[PDB]
Amino acid sequence: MFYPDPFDVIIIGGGHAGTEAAMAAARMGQQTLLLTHNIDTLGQMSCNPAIGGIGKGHLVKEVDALGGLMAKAIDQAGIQFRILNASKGPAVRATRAQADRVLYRQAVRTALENQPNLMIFQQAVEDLIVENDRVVGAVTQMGLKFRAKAVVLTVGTFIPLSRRLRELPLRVGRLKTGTPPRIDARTIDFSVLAQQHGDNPMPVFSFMGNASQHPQQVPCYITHTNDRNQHQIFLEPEGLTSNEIYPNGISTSLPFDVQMQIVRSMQGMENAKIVRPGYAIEYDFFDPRDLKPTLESKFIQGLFFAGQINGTTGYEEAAAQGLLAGLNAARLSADKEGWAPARSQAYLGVLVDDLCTLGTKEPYRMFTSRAEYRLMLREDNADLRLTEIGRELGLVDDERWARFNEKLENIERERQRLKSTWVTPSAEAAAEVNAHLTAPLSREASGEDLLRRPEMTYEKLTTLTPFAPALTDEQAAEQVEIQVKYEGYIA
Amino acid sequence: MFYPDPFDVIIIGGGHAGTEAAMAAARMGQQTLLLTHNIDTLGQMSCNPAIGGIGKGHLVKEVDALGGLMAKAIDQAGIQFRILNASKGPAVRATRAQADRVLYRQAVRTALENQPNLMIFQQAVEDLIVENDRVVGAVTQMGLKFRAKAVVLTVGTFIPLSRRLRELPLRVGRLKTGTPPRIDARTIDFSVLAQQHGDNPMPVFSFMGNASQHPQQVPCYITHTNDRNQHQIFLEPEGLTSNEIYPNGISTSLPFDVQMQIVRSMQGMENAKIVRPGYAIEYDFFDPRDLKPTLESKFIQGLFFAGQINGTTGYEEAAAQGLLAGLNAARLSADKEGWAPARSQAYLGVLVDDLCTLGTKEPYRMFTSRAEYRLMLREDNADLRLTEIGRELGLVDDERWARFNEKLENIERERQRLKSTWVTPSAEAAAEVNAHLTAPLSREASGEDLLRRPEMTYEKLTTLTPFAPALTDEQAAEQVEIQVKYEGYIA
Repeated sequence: MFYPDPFDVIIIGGGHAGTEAAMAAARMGQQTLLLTHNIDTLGQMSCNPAIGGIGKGHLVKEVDALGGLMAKAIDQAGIQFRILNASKGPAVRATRAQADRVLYRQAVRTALENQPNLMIFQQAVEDLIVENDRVVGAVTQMGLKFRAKAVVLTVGTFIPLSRRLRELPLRVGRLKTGTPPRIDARTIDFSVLAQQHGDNPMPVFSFMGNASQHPQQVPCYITHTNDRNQHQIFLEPEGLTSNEIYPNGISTSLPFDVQMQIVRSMQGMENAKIVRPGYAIEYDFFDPRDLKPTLESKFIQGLFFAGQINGTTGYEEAAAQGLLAGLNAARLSADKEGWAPARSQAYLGVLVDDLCTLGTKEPYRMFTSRAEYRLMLREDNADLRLTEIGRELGLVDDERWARFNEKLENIERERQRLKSTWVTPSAEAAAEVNAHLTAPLSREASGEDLLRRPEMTYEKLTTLTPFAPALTDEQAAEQVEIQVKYEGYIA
Repeated sequence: MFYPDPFDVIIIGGGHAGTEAAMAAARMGQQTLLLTHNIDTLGQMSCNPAIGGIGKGHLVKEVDALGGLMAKAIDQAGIQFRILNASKGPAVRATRAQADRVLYRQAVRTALENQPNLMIFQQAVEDLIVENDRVVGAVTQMGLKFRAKAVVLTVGTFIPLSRRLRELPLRVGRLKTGTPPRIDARTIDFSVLAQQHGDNPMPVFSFMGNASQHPQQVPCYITHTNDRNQHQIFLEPEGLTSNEIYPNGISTSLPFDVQMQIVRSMQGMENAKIVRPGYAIEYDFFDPRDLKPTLESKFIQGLFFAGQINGTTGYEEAAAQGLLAGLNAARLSADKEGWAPARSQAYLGVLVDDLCTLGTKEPYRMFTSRAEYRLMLREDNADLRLTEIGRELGLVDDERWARFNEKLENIERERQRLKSTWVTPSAEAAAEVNAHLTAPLSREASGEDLLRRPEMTYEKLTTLTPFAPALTDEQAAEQVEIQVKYEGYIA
């Protein structure tokens, strides 16, 4: 039994990568069907309830800059927000946030349910359907068939689907992956534990969006065995209306036997009780070397792979692949050719190149070879290098495309204004200038020229009388400040 | 592998009956373990997103009056609240409400997670563990064993568990049960459809709780094929943050083939798309005639059955059994004897007697044989006949037990006050009295005596000058009014 309407794009699984690949093809214009196991569990986080951190944050920001969901999603869902290495410089900072599981689930389901051009249907799968080497739709478990011009596969594979794939010279793999126990926050003594709060002012994951979006903030809690430099295990709350604690740090692979000791032998957690047991699922995947730069199979035409089937664990890594697969699966149906960001452009750049060639994600320490690329690929400038390319190809609406150009203006203007507004050995303004400047002034310099001074911050500089009102576009301000201050390096 | 702490009461499944049987044993005092498949899906409503209606409402109110969750739960979750037959008299009224699926889920999970003496653990089951005929705990799928003094089984059975039960002369059964499709509210035209709102002032399911608890109200929508007395199919919203529509009325058992026609051939729903397909699951159960009045198996001692395993479909029917099984499983561990309400006391009364003897739920038209019992077992007086018996045995806390006696006072007092406050052929107050009284007054009568008049309402009566301020306990007022007015019948 076929199905009434034909689809351009089918997405199978829709987990983390799927969801993103869906929202992708949809806002592209194209008419997309998301098929899934279960729609009550979209945006479920099975591992760590968190978005961000080293390298992860980079990949997120990038997705948002191409208009995906995750950033917005976490902005709605994050009960704790942190910039890693606020201490150090722009190239080295990384945003990470704690997630209220349920609120994230809420947020992810909604945006999808209300996505123009995407239709969503709650069924398993049996196999897919190929015009001998060029795929044309898929067949659900219940026997219902949907036709399409392009497909995207994610979670689900591991039987008729399975055997079909092995009928090809696809290198199969193996993955050990599992999660810690989970603890009844009611049976934990928190008073005896230290606590971790969030940076303040709150960071904000989307280039769009802001702090008013975030729900109520909450702290994590530090604990360890029984500061002599011990091994600290972070206790994260699963959400605002949960009593479950994800104990970050304690071992994934473990019998329940020990599982209850390793947790009870911890400060405050003497008589803790353990609500979900920990475990490990090994699942096999396929080797990504059999995938075009655009994540289209080198074997079957029209098929794109993203997420678990590529051996990556990690929401952010899935999310990124999703988007990419999505937008190309989209471009295939429009009978145009797919896109693949080059290593110099983004993390998603390397992530896919890596996977295509290497067949795997190389560690983050290695994503940027020199020092310029570490600065030029920082997280807080994805929009400026990515957004437009996305706009140029459908991803990125008007709301965002207007916000982009707004701030693209404010940077252009301010820079130019600061290049032009000079203050001389006493323009008799030099009195209050030297109050916050290290070495005495004179050489007769423009705002730009003494912004480049290590003592000077755009925010402070501008409180000074000759340098006009500051910009009230704080995103742009930061980009202006670091543009003069650290593209002094690229000079 | 055994488990550290011993339990008094284990609950298996915890679905609708389970959940109630859990909250039950917990607040009883006893130390309870809820085991389940999945804790992300507690209080999931698989069928109609609704609580209440004919007979159902009766069973709910009763549960709440014994201190269970459902009433409170729906009070937090109901987007539409209605009293069926507001038109007619007290004995015939029934409350029904529409549920925001997710908010109900939220509400049910929370109360449990924060229930003293109940501990909850997310694991399947393999079998249970019996001291040859007297059960002493159960064994989870992962091999972990928990010991207990009493157990309660619900959803889950249908393999080692299954074979064990058939090793007994247990009459097995069969059940055809399924649900309609489910429709993308975005692809439905509502403008062309009429709409159904809720009674106003809003009813309120708990004897505790009130209208401020209820979330935002929303309407259902009426539609039919293509008012010549047609067969009307109600379109219910699944929730406030969902796009899914449960089409009440359209056939459960059906191929997807027809499924898309029967729905599209409807007003406003021409090009409707169908988000979850409909289906039917047949599952076998056991015959309830092998169960004591207290839902303890006549075979294996300590085991109690409630819900699906008894062949009942219906949340409210499960909920009621749960409570009952719960409180007795509780009483077994305290080495006291279990309780079973008699037919004259409550619906739960008949429901269990029926199931024990008949082996099934007889239709509601038959729950009350005469006419007095229909009035004496109305829904809006469960507390007065049930609550105390529950208090007397652990169910029912102080908060509720104080509210009970508060209103038990206000009825006692007011009645007595109205019996005592007489107004005579002109106490020169008789002027404005006859303004709203049908036949001219005089005979010299007490408030009670002219409340018994069909034209007179407690609310109106009391606006009259000799009859003091009304009672500001509206629950009590209603009970006072109907006590004089309809226990004129029982006289």
